[PDB]
Amino acid sequence: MKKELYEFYFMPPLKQIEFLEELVNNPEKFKEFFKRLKEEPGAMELFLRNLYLMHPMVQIYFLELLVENPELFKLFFEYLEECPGAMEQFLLNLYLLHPMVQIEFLKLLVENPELFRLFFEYLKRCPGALELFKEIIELLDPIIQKYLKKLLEENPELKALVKEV
Amino acid sequence: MKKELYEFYFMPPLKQIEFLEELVNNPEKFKEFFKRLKEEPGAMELFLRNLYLMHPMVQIYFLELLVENPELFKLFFEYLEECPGAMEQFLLNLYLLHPMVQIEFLKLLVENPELFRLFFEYLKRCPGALELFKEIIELLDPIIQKYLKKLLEENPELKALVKE
Amino acid sequence: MKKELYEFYFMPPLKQIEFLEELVNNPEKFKEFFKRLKEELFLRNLYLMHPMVQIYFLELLVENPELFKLFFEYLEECAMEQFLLNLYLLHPMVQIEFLKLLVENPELFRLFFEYLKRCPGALELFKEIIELLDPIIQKYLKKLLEENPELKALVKE
Amino acid sequence: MKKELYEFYFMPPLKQIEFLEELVNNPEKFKEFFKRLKEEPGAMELFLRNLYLMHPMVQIYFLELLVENPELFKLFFEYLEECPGAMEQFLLNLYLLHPMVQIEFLKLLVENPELFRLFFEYLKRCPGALELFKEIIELLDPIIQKYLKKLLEENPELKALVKE
Repeated sequence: MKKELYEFYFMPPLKQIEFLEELVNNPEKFKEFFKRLKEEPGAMELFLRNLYLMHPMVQIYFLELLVENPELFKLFFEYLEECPGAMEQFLLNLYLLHPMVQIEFLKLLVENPELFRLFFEYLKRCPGALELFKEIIELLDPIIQKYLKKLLEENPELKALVKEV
Repeated sequence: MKKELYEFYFMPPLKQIEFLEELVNNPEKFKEFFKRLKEEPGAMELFLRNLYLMHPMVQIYFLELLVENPELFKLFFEYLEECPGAMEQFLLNLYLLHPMVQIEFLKLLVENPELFRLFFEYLKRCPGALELFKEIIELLDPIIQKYLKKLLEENPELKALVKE
Repeated sequence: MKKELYEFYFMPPLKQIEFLEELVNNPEKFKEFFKRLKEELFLRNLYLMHPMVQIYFLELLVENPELFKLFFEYLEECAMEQFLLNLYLLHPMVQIEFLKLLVENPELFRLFFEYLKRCPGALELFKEIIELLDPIIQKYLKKLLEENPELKALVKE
Repeated sequence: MKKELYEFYFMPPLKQIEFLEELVNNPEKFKEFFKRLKEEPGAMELFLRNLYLMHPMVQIYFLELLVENPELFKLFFEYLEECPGAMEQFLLNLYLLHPMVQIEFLKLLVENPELFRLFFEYLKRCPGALELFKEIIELLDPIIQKYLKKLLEENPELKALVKE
């Protein structure tokens, strides 16, 4: 994926929405596109950057599809986990996300504790970045910290999974 | 319902305003739209979040149309009360709304005080909700507070009804 | 009148600039059409428009000086508080340029203060806006006040 | 030229990228683009503001083009060196840049440390500027400062280059 990443970024949002749906609806091309970005040096950082510089609803739609297909949230995170720098960009974007996009990613993680448990597990799997996701959550707008605290308090083990160390 | 709402979001804002004006000017389509959202899982919250992520002027014009047609502002917020978590979603948007949109929304509410009281009445009906709004009042830039002060000093009873 | 202001907003930005450019170039269009508004929503729509549209509309007032007076003439007639508030809520680049245009055209700067000095307004209102600012903007504002040593004394007065 | 600069801004964002991609390759147009801006009084400040208000990808891709062609990253900065304030406008933009664009600019400097030192040598040349960039970096978002420190662990040399 040397090029296309910019071309696909400048594809119309309705085509980006449709492309991401077909990519998620069938694991075909899903594995290819993320493997091409995985094998290419740093191209996984660009995709996340492109994905997280895209229109906000394109990012929300991808998160909703990853929840609807939990197996692909595994494969999407499995590629992000191995390649270097891809885990840091995902975290960096979390703070730089629009708070409505933040609350939707936090709402989907709470409703999917298995994906939430997968999300935190991969954070421990990546060298470091434990402090990063910590500081990103601590250094955030207060109502997000309030809302996240209330959602985690509904399931204390999910709260205990946030407490960690 | 995803096709109904998500396409409505991605459609051009001027076409959305055309639909919003058609939905408002016809009160029964307004009733139908929000009654259709109640049975569907979180369709109100989805439609709200879509409305919250839309263009600011569309949100503003939607607020104006609800002011010019008062009964629908009642229906919109009474449907919000019926839908669990909708008022929580609305107050969260007000905190995350662009400060200019917050001022226009506040000015329209103070100008039509019955809509301002009806705004609070449904917030208290929900499990919690009202407590969130009081914390949202704290976290805002000063020009919101100062411009709130100019209007609310001319009618301190509204500022009184806020603390009540 | 609502459609005119909303249609002018939702038009493509390049056409909005071309709409304002000839409207400002022809003095009758800037003088009479703005008088039809007299017969806040336009300011908000302008200040919710694309930054380039806001930048060029402010620059067009510099390119044609007499119409910047008229622009502030009608606003001062009835609205001033809305213009002062929109300044604080303006995008930082839009704000810097507006203050930079006043220093580039000092007669518009004095005219900006003069219309604000009408009634005991902006004596404290425009005072707060300067103090409630991020530091890096103030540095550029202060360094630009050095060019034109004359303007330094007028701001303190 | 003011029509030409505004035509470049309001050109479609994909068009702006294709124009900048070609302009970098051939120096003849590249030198013409900044020579015609420098012969005008203060037009370099205008084009910068235009570039600094363009789409984030347009701003990012222009920096990447200068990174892919390191000699022209010196030239584009050499042309800004001629007039004062354009450096300050470049620094003012860096603070006012979207946080992902500030990271992208710093990340390109980390991936090409020689261009980092190239850009940093220019800052000490302008009056202040090095003092202003000192203020900018210490007044950024915390995670932007945090991730910068992690980039200092990847390149501790840059810490010594900063001390100068």
